[PDB]
This record gives sequence, structure tokens and C-alpha cells, in this order.
Amino acid sequence: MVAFGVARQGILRQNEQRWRWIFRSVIYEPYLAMFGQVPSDVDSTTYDFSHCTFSGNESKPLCVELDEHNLPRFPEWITIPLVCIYMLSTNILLVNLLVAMFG
Amino acid sequence: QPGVQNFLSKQWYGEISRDTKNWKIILCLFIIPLVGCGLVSFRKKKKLLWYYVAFFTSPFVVFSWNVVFYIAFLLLFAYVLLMDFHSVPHTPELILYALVFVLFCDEVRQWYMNGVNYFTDLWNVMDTLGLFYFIAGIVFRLHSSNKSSLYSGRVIFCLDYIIFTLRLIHIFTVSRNLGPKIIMLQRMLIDVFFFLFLFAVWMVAFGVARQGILRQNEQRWRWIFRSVIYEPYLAMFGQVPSDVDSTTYDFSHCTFSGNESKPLCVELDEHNLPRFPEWITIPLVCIYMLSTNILLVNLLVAMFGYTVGIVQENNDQVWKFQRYFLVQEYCNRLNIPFPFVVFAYFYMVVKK
Amino acid sequence: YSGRVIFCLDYIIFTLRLIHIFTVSRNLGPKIIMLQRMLIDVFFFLFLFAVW
Amino acid sequence: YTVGIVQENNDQVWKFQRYFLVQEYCNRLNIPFPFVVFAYFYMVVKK
Ligand SMILES: CC(C)CCC[C@@H](C)[C@H]1CC[C@H]2[C@@H]3CC=C4C[C@@H](OC(=O)CCC(=O)O)CC[C@]4(C)[C@H]3CC[C@]12C
Ligand SMILES: CC(C)CCC[C@@H](C)[C@H]1CC[C@H]2[C@@H]3CC=C4C[C@@H](OC(=O)CCC(=O)O)CC[C@]4(C)[C@H]3CC[C@]12C
Ligand SMILES: CC(C)CCC[C@@H](C)[C@H]1CC[C@H]2[C@@H]3CC=C4C[C@@H](OC(=O)CCC(=O)O)CC[C@]4(C)[C@H]3CC[C@]12C
Ligand SMILES: CC(C)CCC[C@@H](C)[C@H]1CC[C@H]2[C@@H]3CC=C4C[C@@H](OC(=O)CCC(=O)O)CC[C@]4(C)[C@H]3CC[C@]12C
Ligand SMILES: CC(C)CCC[C@@H](C)[C@H]1CC[C@H]2[C@@H]3CC=C4C[C@@H](OC(=O)CCC(=O)O)CC[C@]4(C)[C@H]3CC[C@]12C
Ligand SMILES: CC(C)CCC[C@@H](C)[C@H]1CC[C@H]2[C@@H]3CC=C4C[C@@H](OC(=O)CCC(=O)O)CC[C@]4(C)[C@H]3CC[C@]12C
Ligand SMILES: CC(C)CCC[C@@H](C)[C@H]1CC[C@H]2[C@@H]3CC=C4C[C@@H](OC(=O)CCC(=O)O)CC[C@]4(C)[C@H]3CC[C@]12C
Ligand SMILES: CC(C)CCC[C@@H](C)[C@H]1CC[C@H]2[C@@H]3CC=C4C[C@@H](OC(=O)CCC(=O)O)CC[C@]4(C)[C@H]3CC[C@]12C
Repeated sequence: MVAFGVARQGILRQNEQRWRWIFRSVIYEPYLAMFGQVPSDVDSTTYDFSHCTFSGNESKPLCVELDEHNLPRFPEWITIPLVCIYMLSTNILLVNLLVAMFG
Repeated sequence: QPGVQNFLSKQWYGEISRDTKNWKIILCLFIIPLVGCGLVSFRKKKKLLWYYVAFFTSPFVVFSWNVVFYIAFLLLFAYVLLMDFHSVPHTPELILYALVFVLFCDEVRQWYMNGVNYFTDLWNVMDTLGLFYFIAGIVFRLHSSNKSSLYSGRVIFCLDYIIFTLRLIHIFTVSRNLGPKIIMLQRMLIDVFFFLFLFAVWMVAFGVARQGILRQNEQRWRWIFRSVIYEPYLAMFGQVPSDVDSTTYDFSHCTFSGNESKPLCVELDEHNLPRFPEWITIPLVCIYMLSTNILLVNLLVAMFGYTVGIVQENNDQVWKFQRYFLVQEYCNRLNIPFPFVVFAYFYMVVKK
Repeated sequence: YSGRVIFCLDYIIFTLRLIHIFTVSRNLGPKIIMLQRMLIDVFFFLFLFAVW
Repeated sequence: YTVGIVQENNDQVWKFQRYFLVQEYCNRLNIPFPFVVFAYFYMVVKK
């Protein structure tokens, strides 16, 4: 959880400077991903925006940094495999291992 | 056998008595003033100086101190990476560089002591890769004029952090409560590979068929691989593989031609209605979901149970054999604390 | 369109032969063989599920 | 339960199956698949 959350927060958003949302993104969402929902809907550029906040005026997550042309800068070909691997490692193998040890 | 284990334990605890409980010594570690008291019974071969010097030479305390230092380094790395990163590095980043430098010096010592047999171990390869990635990240980041280099260096550092963080599993294989369970993970690769093989076969078949019988002449590799592979894989944990198999809900997300970044539309007929039949698509998806989500996972659970039952008895002696190497390697070095080790080597070149 | 659908189903049929031709790996083959011995449990589960 | 019961017995069945593969492959002419078509081409000529 710690590894994936730190990496994902690092390669998407820049200089949050707010402990609340830092711990909300690093820990809470990956933990929630263990039972059901995919860890993040932000890894894909197809659906995004309208929930962003430039600066920290409002109570919403910090936005993904843009480029000279005002497009998302992060590449998907490293984010998507990362989340796939994390979900496969956590949701499936670990629970089944726990079941076996309990038995 | 018990004799060798007792010998190793006595060598590991150093001067300190083997009967002293662990929590007492840990608590004494945090607060130094209780070293000169009855907190811990040395039971080993003016008085205060000897009591203190012997305390900072046992490999147990050195290992605990190094663990604490590693955790602090990880915390600082995370804080710098995702909370303070600018074009021109600040003092915390310089401190991080110094810590990485001392770690690199320790790795150089490890290289010197051994030879090419050193690289046969997997964790050594991981550590070397992490160091090289850190160096590359520095090289990219020092280009302040161009912003893209800064972003690239940040990504490199994030991946290096991923690599570094996993070492906690390796360094905690000596707890005597978790280590035996960590060791057994090496014996479950074949079941995983078999499960992945079957899953991939089914995934490829279903994705190819579904893409073929719905959409025509995509001519875009991105969406081809997005539809053939990604969605069926995602279907394994939860969501139904596709919401497109049903004609009731569709449209408003289509794109005639490839002007936009959306999936290609389902081909229509003379009357401008969907052409694919549902009575073959729906059973196909039902069968795929039943085959993948349920049977395969339960089979994997059963195989894991059998393997654990078989190997539980044998795991313990392997764990002890591994424990021996740790004790020997730690006893070899000078046992100086990690942050202050750099000074020692400083004079080796002077003396050699 | 009908021919395209027929070819898609034929592709589905063809693809599964990889399971048969890989039963000689000496690491996966033994596990592939045992799948023949789990039909009755599946049928019983399906029977109860269908009734409910 | 079924896996635990049948794991011991599975191996000899696997070996028995392996035999058939080896025999069947040893029977043919062992020419590569893409170039096999030429061989049969002359069988009708020779038979
Ligand atoms: C790790 C294993 C066990 C899971 C199976 C692997 C697949 C889920 C991964 C492997 C490589 C991945 C692909 C690597 C690269 C791309 C291109 C990507 O699109 C882009 O990168 C757009 C580029 C841009 O930003 O302009 C869409 C996903 C795809 C097909 C990825 C989707 C998922 C794939 C097939
Ligand atoms: C902003 C983010 C990046 C902060 C990072 C959180 C850290 C405080 C986490 C990262 C790894 C965690 C550690 C992972 C493993 C362990 C060992 C664990 O103790 C044992 O497993 C041994 C028990 C025994 O054998 O008796 C106690 C928690 C600790 C230090 C965890 C506590 C908190 C740590 C240091
Ligand atoms: C916010 C952060 C700074 C709090 C985390 C504090 C850590 C430095 C503490 C929490 C749990 C502690 C660990 C709990 C148990 C053990 C095992 C202990 O002894 C052994 O390694 C086992 C030897 C044996 O069994 O014979 C050495 C210290 C260690 C890792 C302790 C060292 C310090 C740890 C990691
Ligand atoms: C195809 C490539 C480009 C994608 C990268 C995939 C990596 C994330 C995979 C490849 C090999 C994997 C590693 C293979 C072996 C192990 C050891 C495993 O822990 C143990 O088995 C401990 C055993 C022991 O202590 O002796 C934890 C995961 C790790 C690091 C695996 C985690 C993920 C790794 C690095
Ligand atoms: C494969 C087993 C283990 C799962 C249980 C089977 C049912 C989920 C399948 C079997 C046959 C299926 C039916 C076959 C045909 C149709 C008609 C179909 O509607 C149309 O075909 C409209 C025709 C048109 O396009 O004009 C709606 C679903 C239904 C009832 C299918 C829904 C699901 C059924 C009952
Ligand atoms: C656009 C789509 C249709 C492209 C299709 C993807 C192919 C590249 C996939 C289809 C089936 C896959 C194969 C299914 C089974 C295997 C065997 C597997 O190796 C083993 O299982 C044996 C290992 C051992 O016993 O030692 C390696 C991958 C491979 C060739 C898979 C790799 C990639 C293949 C050829
Ligand atoms: C993009 C595509 C073209 C890459 C896939 C390359 C395949 C042609 C490679 C990948 C894995 C290979 C396989 C890995 C392991 C084996 C088992 C090997 O020996 C056995 O069959 C076992 C015999 C025994 O155990 O005694 C024969 C080749 C095969 C299938 C290899 C043949 C070629 C394969 C399928
Ligand atoms: C009711 C009808 C019209 C729907 C079509 C359902 C098919 C998709 C089902 C019917 C029979 C099934 C097959 C029955 C047996 C097997 C073998 C099974 O693999 C093994 O058991 C290997 C055993 C060995 O190697 O000896 C994998 C699935 C397959 C092809 C099943 C997969 C799906 C099939 C073709």
C-alpha cells in the first residue's frame, strides 16, 4: 500500500502541501481497493477534470499538472500496468494465502 | 541441531545475556540513560565506560539502529519526492544525497569483499538497479532549464522508491515469527504461472471474438489492445467485461472514423440499427465470467492449501539455515553504527 | 457479416487447442490433467443454483 | 478435497499420456510442418 500510494501520488500531482489530502490519497484509496473498487479512476486520461482545484482554495484533490499545451503530462503506459499489478497482488493472492493458513 | 543454534544465538546476542527480554533492551535502546542501571542483565565477561562500550558493539543493537535509520531515510525520501520538489534542490535533498552516498559506500564494500558470486543473489541486483536509477534521476534532474527533464527525473525517483521500499520484506526475515512464513513464498510460483496461462488463453479468445463480431476495421493499435486485453482482464475482479453486449444502453460515446479518442462504433445496417445479435454475445460473456471469476480462483486456493500443508514441516530448518548467514555476515563487519561508518573507511585507504 | 461471425466462432474453437498441445511441459501438464475430475462438483453447484 | 485425494494418482496418468505423444510423433516422417505438403505430393505418385 505504502509503495503504490507514494509512487502514484508522486508521478501525478505536484507539491500538495496539505497533510489531510496527502494521507487521503496515499493510504485511504489503496486500502479501499482491497475489497472491490479499482484503486483510482485518475490513471486514465479519458475521464478527468471538473473536480480539480488549482491551489488549495477548495476542499478537493489537487489537480494533475499540465504542459505547455494544457494537456495532462503523465504517461499511461506506466500507470496502468502499475495499478494492474498492485490489484492482482493484493486482492487475490494474499486473501487466498490467508484462507490456506487459517485452514 | 540445538547446539549450533545455541552457539549462533550466543554469538548474535553478544555480551548481553540471552535471558534478557527483547522489549526491555529495545526500550533501553531508545533512552540511553538506562544503560547504567538494572534494566538489562549483561551476564558477560570505570565500570560505566565498559558497560557503555559493550552496548554499542552487539550486532543486535546495530541491526535495530540501521532499521530505524532506513525507515527515517524512507520517510525523508517520500516527503521530498511528493511534498517539496523544485528545479533547484534544497537542503533536505542534499541530506538525502549524503545518505545515498553512504549506502553506495557500503555497497562498494560488499562488492570488494565478494566477487562475481555476489551478483548471483537477487536482492543485490535489485539494490544495484536502484542505485543506478537514482544516479540517472539526479542526472536528469540537474537540467533546470528544461522542465521535461525535471518531470522525467521525478518519475525515475518514484520508480526507484518503489524498488527501495520492498527491501523491508528481506530485512525482516529474522523476526522468528514472520520469517518462516516469508520464506515459504518461494514455493508458490508454479501455481501462479499455471493460473496466468489459463487466464491469458481465455482472455485472448474472448477478447478477439468480441472485438471481431462487434466493430469493423479499427486500424488503431491503442484501442485494439485496450479492448482485446484490458477489459477482459479487468472483468476478473468485479465489473462485467462489457456493457456493449446489450443494445438497450449504447451510443452517445461512439465516434465515426477515428477523429476523437473514443472507441470505434458498432456497425449499423440499412435502417441504422445495431447489427450484432444478442443471443450469441450474452451467453459468451456469461460463460467467460463463470469460467474465469469463480472456478480458477477456487482452484488456486486449493492448490495453495495443499502446498502449504506439504511444505510447512520442512520450512523451519531452511529458515534456520538462512539465519546462520545473517549472523555470520553481521559478525564479520566492524559493527560501527551505520551513520558513523563512513569515517572508518576514510582511514582504510590511508592505512591501506 | 455472417461469414465474419462464423470465422470469429471458429477462432474461439481453434484458440483452445493450446491447452491440449501444452500438456507435455512437465510442469503444467500434470495440473492440466486433473481438470477432468471436477465435473460433478460443478454440475451439483449449477443444479442448486438453477433451482434457486 | 478432490485435489488432495487425486494429487498422488495424477502423476502416473500423466506419464501414461506422455507415452502416446512420443509414439505418435516418432511415427511420422518428422519433416517440418510447412514443408510437409511436398512429401505427400509424391505419395500419390508413388502409391
Ligand atoms: C501484468 C500482467 C499480469 C497483466 C496483463 C498485462 C496487460 C494488462 C498490460 C500489459 C501491457 C499493457 C499495455 C501497454 C501500453 C498501452 C497503450 C496505452 O495507450 C497509451 O499509452 C497512449 C499513449 C499516449 O499517452 O499518448 C493503453 C494501454 C496499453 C495497450 C496497455 C494496457 C494493458 C497492457 C496490455
Ligand atoms: C507519508 C508516508 C510515505 C509515510 C510512510 C509510513 C511509514 C511510517 C511506514 C512505512 C513502512 C512501515 C513499517 C513496515 C513494517 C513494520 C514492522 C512492524 O513490526 C513487525 O512486523 C515485527 C513484529 C515481530 O516480529 O515481533 C511494525 C510496523 C513497521 C515498522 C511499519 C510501521 C510504519 C512504516 C515505517
Ligand atoms: C514513526 C516511526 C518512527 C515509528 C516506528 C518505530 C520503529 C523504529 C520500531 C517499531 C517496531 C520496532 C521493531 C519491533 C521488533 C523488532 C525485532 C527485534 O529483534 C529481532 O530482530 C528478532 C531477533 C530474534 O528473534 O532473536 C529488533 C528490532 C525490531 C525490528 C524493532 C525495531 C524498531 C521498530 C521497527
Ligand atoms: C515486465 C517488467 C518490465 C515489469 C516489472 C515487474 C516487477 C514489478 C516484478 C518483476 C520481478 C518481481 C519480483 C520477483 C521476486 C520478488 C521477491 C518477493 O519476496 C520473496 O519472495 C521473499 C523470499 C525470500 O525472502 O527468500 C516479493 C516480490 C519480488 C520483489 C517480486 C515483485 C515485483 C517484481 C520486481
Ligand atoms: C451458460 C449457463 C451456465 C448460464 C445460464 C444460461 C442463461 C444465462 C442464458 C441461456 C440462453 C440465454 C437466452 C437466449 C436468448 C435470449 C433472447 C435475447 O433477446 C434477443 O435475442 C432479441 C432478438 C433481436 O435482436 O431482435 C435476450 C436474452 C435471452 C433470453 C438469453 C438470455 C440468457 C439465457 C437465458
Ligand atoms: C492481437 C492478439 C490476437 C495477439 C495474440 C497474443 C499472442 C502473442 C498470445 C496468444 C497466446 C499466447 C501464448 C499462450 C501460452 C504460452 C506458453 C507460455 O510458456 C509456458 O506456458 C510453458 C512454460 C514451461 O513449461 O516451462 C509462454 C507464453 C505463451 C507462448 C503465450 C504468449 C503470447 C501468446 C502467443
Ligand atoms: C511474439 C511471439 C512470437 C513470442 C513467443 C515465442 C514462442 C515461440 C516461444 C515463447 C515460449 C516458448 C516455449 C517455452 C517452453 C517450451 C517447452 C519445450 O520443451 C517441452 O515441450 C517440454 C519437454 C520436456 O519436458 O521434456 C518446447 C518449446 C516450448 C513450448 C518453447 C517453444 C517456443 C515458445 C512458445
Ligand atoms: C450449449 C452450447 C450450444 C454452448 C457452447 C458451450 C461450449 C463453449 C462448451 C461446450 C463443451 C465445452 C468444453 C468441454 C471440455 C473441455 C476441455 C477443457 O480442458 C480439459 O479438460 C483438458 C483435459 C485433458 O487435457 O485431458 C477446456 C474446456 C473444454 C474445451 C470445454 C470448453 C467450452 C465448451 C466447448
